[PDB]
Amino acid sequence: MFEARLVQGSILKKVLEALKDLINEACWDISSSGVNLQSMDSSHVSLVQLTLRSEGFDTYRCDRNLAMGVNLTSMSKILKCAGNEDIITLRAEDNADTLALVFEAPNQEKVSDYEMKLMDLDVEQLGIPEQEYSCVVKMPSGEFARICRDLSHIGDAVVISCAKDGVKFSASGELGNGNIKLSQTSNVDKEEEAVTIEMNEPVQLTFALRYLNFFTKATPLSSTVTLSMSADVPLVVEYKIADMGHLKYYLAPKIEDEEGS
Amino acid sequence: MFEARLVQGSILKKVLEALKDLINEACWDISSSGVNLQSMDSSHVSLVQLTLRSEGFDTYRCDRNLAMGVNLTSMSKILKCAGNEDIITLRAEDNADTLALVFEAPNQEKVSDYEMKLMDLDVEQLGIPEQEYSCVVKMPSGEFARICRDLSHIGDAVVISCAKDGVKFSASGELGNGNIKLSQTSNVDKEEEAVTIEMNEPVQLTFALRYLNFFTKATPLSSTVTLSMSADVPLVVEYKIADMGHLKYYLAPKIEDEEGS
Amino acid sequence: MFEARLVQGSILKKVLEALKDLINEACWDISSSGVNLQSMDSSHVSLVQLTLRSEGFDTYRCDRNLAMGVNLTSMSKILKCAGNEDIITLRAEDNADTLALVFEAPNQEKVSDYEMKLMDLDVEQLGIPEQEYSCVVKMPSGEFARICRDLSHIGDAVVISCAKDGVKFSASGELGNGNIKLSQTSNVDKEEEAVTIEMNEPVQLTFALRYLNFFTKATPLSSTVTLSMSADVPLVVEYKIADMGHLKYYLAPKIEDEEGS
DNA sequence: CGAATTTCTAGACTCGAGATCAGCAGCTGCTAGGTCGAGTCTAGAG
DNA sequence: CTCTAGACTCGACCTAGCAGATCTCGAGTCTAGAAATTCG
Repeated sequence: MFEARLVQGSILKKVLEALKDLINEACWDISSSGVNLQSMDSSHVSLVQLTLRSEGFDTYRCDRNLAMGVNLTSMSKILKCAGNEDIITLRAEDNADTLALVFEAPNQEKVSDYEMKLMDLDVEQLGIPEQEYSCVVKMPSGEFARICRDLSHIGDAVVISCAKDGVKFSASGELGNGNIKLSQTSNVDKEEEAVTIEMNEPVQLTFALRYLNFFTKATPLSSTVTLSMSADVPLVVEYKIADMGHLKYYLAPKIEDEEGS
Repeated sequence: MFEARLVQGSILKKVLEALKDLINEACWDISSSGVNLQSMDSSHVSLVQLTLRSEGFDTYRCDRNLAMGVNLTSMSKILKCAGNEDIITLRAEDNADTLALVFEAPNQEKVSDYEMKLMDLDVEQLGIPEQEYSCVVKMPSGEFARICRDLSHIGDAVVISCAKDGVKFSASGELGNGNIKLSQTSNVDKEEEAVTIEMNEPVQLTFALRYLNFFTKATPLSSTVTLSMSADVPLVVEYKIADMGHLKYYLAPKIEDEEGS
Repeated sequence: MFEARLVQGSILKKVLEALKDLINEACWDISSSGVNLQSMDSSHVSLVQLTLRSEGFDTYRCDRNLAMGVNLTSMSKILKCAGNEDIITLRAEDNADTLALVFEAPNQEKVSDYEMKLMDLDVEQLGIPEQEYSCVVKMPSGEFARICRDLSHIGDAVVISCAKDGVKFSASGELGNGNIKLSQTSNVDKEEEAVTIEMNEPVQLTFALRYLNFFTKATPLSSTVTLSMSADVPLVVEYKIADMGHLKYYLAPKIEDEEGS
């Protein structure tokens, strides 16, 4: 039997907002120790993983692990209506093909009741292999969002250069080219200002800007975003949702020969 | 000869903002007791009644009771150019020639003025009957607006029942079914953020959500709003215009088709 | 080599988004006195002249005076990426046809470097016959912007007949007519609201308000319009660039003989 | 600092013009119109 | 009186569509979402 009580409904609001456009349908896996979400893009290049644990949840109970197939557009539409301060009372009736959602109120005089129809999908599991990443960078989410948004205007692809003098983003296009660079900040002890960089070997890659723009939408979830990559491996973008879990992104680097044509 | 000083022109601004998207023509019955307006919708489904009291205006005088037909869409278009805190002394000539507007400024430093023509139209008078209603509910207007706007995401008809503990706002859209119940609380000392119902006999009806969304456009007029309905009786929505008067909204319930057969 | 270091990049941003919708290519003149710009419009109706005195720059140097051709729409887009409080370092080097732009964070933590390509153009000298003016007014920019925007609703031709007691911004249209009148007041302690007018000869003309809508975009630069007007002379409105200089705007009044057919 | 307000922007919708297409008739000769190059008139200087 | 250079005229010369249905496309309009602003 599945029940779930959450205090900060804004967390679910932000999660569904971030996941709304990149993915439309997903297999909502549920465990007895937490919630796991892993699906894939229609264009089949980007991979998303979610790790909503159970301890952070106010009330968690799952007798048997299930797997719900649910339209993410419907979840976003429903969840946006509820306010950003209510109480989430997620509950799934066993084999009922329906997920029950209940919204309370801080003053406890108005409650919400919504029912929506599950959609049966094909469960596809892809065990992600782990490996070291040469360049590891953590830096404030807002600056990253602004950087990606600005570089969107100029061109279409970005050349990350994890140079030891500070990361130097670079773009190009028929309207000229630009390159924004930062510096390793050590004096400021504030985490919301850290530009901490981990260096193993200089690297250089390339990624489509539109997918990075899509990825940056999860900014309200947290202030700090971590980057990691290495030679010819998919990009790692990490978001930390307080303590109930972490949200990750995976983007496959472009090929240099794609610039030739 | 007609004159009417309106110190709070914003009230009439919002009034025309509300009525604009429903009925495009109206014959304005003017009397020494005040200004009257009654017009029935284009689709012949809903009726709109408006009442203005003479004593509310700072200055108001009507030698002979008047009636003019005038477009409201252009009226609203020119009103949208007015400031939110202007002073209006709406005046019209004794001869049925045109319409005069006396736009002003709070600092008495600049004055605007517009001229509009009038078109004679049929004075189609329909006898409104006066009957009591089994169920009458008062409830904060913002909550009603939010409820209707949210339910618009689901379907086109909402089942409503004046329940023992409150109301039964619910709709069954193709995507799913959602229920919203309002706890009938009267222990609240301040009546503005409170709900109250007279319960006479159980009722159950349904309406059109698009028409409700159009109905709720007048939300900033007042904090409260009164609903009234009975068996096969058209639904009554009343908006209190501060001390100017009341705005009344009419909608017959959706006829229950013999879809069961 | 040409260098320009404007501390208040907001100024350049504002002038650029003001001119973006009127000129697609304009020659740029530099001088030890300062930068100059004069460019007649695309539709061959209005003229735009801009003064950029070098004394206003925190740092300026120009060995020899060149004439560069620069697009503007691309400049508007590229400068949109600039922040609101950054230090522009506009620089063109030697005979290279590339324009260098450098943005620095106020906290000097995010160093943005850009690049623009210029193209050669015809440098056409166009004489401006200076003369005296009959209807010359000084009046707050926001009021003029609001008036023109509101009158855009009424129609497409205004007729100012500058009044002995103020102005006569009257206009008409198929819907009707509207004559906003502003009383001339000089009993203002501060100069931010004065509407002082010099009146010597009667005057009245006609102009197109689409050009006026393009015309008023420069509102954020200052707050004191210095509109001047005289017998059958092209219309002139000037905005003061804080203390650096001025931006003059030129449009010939529409000939009423062309309204015969 | 949070929320309401206002403003802006971008995407969906509609309309008018331009292009394309599947089929026909059985014809290409005529009409409008634009260009262009050469003949020729005329004014000023020798 | 005659030679010569520029503008006007005339003749020559060329050339594009031939008929309806069907998309297609580009420009204009509206609205909803976003973002900036401001005030208590």
